Amino acid sequence: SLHPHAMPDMGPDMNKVPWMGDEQIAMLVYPGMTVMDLVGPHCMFGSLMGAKIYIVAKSLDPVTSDAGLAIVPTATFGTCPRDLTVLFAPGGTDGTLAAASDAETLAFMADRGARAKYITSVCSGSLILGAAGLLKGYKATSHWSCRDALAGFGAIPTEARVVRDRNRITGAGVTAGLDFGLSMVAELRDQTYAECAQLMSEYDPDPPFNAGSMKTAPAHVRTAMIELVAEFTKKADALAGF
Amino acid sequence: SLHPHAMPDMGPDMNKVPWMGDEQIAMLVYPGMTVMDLVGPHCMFGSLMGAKIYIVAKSLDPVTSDAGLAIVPTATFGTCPRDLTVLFAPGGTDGTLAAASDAETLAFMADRGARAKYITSVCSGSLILGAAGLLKGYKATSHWSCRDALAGFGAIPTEARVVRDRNRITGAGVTAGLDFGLSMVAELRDQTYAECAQLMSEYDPDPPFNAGSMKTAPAHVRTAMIELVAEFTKKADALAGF
Repeated sequence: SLHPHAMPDMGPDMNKVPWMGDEQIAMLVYPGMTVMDLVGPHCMFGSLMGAKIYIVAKSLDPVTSDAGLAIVPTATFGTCPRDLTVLFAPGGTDGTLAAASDAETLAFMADRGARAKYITSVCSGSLILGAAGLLKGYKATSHWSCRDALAGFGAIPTEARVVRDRNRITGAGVTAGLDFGLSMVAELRDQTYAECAQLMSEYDPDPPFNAGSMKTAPAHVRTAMIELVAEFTKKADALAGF
Repeated sequence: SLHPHAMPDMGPDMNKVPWMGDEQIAMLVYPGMTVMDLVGPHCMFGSLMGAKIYIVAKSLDPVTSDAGLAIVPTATFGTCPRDLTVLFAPGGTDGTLAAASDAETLAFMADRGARAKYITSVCSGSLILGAAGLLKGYKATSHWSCRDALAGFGAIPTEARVVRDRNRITGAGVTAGLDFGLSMVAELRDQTYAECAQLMSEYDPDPPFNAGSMKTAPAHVRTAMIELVAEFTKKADALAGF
C-alpha cells in the first residue's frame, strides 16, 4: 500500500463525498457468459475505493465467454464471503441456461441471496436469480429475448432498462449493465462519486446507429433478431416452467 | 461444428447482408489495462460470424486489469498472425505507460501495424499506437487525460469520441469503445449487420447522470478529476517526449 499514499486535493467542494467504502461484491461467472454483461458493471463497481470484488465460479478454472474470452475466477462458492453488499449475475445464452439449471450454482445463489444487501443481475442473468428463488414477487427486467420467462419464477416482468424493486436491482440486455452500474455506484456512495466515475469512463455514448431498442430498430432487423433468438426464448420459457 | 448447422430464416430482406466473414483480429492485453477498454470492442468484434479474435500478450500468463479482473491471453507476439484485418490496443494508466515503454511490445505493434488493414485503439491505447510509430501524421483521439500527449508521437490530437483517418480508427476514453466497436462492425460488414448487433446488445444507453463529458459534468467534478489524473497526464506527456 505504499501507493496510494494520500488522495490528491479533490477541491474544497469534495470534502463530504464518501470516497472510501468497504463493500463486499460477489460477481458470478460461468462458461458461456456474455462477458460484456460482467464487465459493464465491473467497470463501475471497480471504481469504488475500498470495495472488494470477488469473481465467483464453481471452481477456479478459467471460464470462457460466449465469444471466447477467458476470465480467471478469484473465488469459488466455498470461498466467497457469506454476507455480501452485492450479489450479481451476468447473462448469456446456453451457458446461462446451464448455470440456471446447475444445483450447486443455484444453492450458492440462494444462500448468498438470503443475506445480500443487494441482489442484482444484468441481461439474462435474471433467469439465474429467478431460478434461485430470488425474484418471488419482485419486478425485474432481462434481455428482451427472455424477459417474459421471468414470470415463471414468480417475478413481474418489467420493460425498463434498469428496474429496482426493494433490494432487487436488474438491468436489461448486455450494454444496459453500464447504466445499472452507474446507478449502483450512486446508490452505494453518492451522486457526486458516480459523476466522477462517469467522467473518468467518459460515459456519454453516441451510438452510430439507432437500432438499440425494439422500438427504433428497423422492422427487418427486429424480425430477424426475434427469429435468431427463438431457440433461446423457448428454452428460457421451458426453464421457467412454461 | 455440429452447431451451428444452418442460420434460422432471417427473412426475405436479409439475403444480401454479409453474415459470414473471415477477419483476423488481434487485441493486445497487458497487466494494468482497463478491462472495459478491451471488452466494449470485444463485445462488438465478437458479433462477427467467421471472424477469429486473438487476445495477444507478451506471454500466455493471465494478465490482471487495473481493477483486478484477470484475462487469459490466447496468443503471444510470436504466435499472433503476421497479417491482420485489425490490430487493436486498449488503455489504462500505469499499465499502459509500461506497455508503451516495453521494447518487445512496441516491436510487435510496429511490425503488425505495418501490414494490418486497420490500426485501432480505445482510450489511452492510442499512446501505445503512437509510441509504436503508428500515428505519424494521423488524427487520433484518446482518453481526455492524455489526448494532447499524442502530438509527441507525430499524431494530430482530435477531440471526438471516435476518430478515423485513413486506416487509423481510434476511440476516446473507456466506454467510447462501444461506439468505436459498432462503427467497426458496419465498416467490416454493413450497417444492417451492425444494427442487428446493436439490437442484440440492446445498445440504447440511458445514463442516469450527465457527467460523461468535460462539457456537461459539474465544474467541481471536472476540477476534481483533472487533479486526480494529473500524475498520469504528466507521465503521458513525458512518454511522448515533452
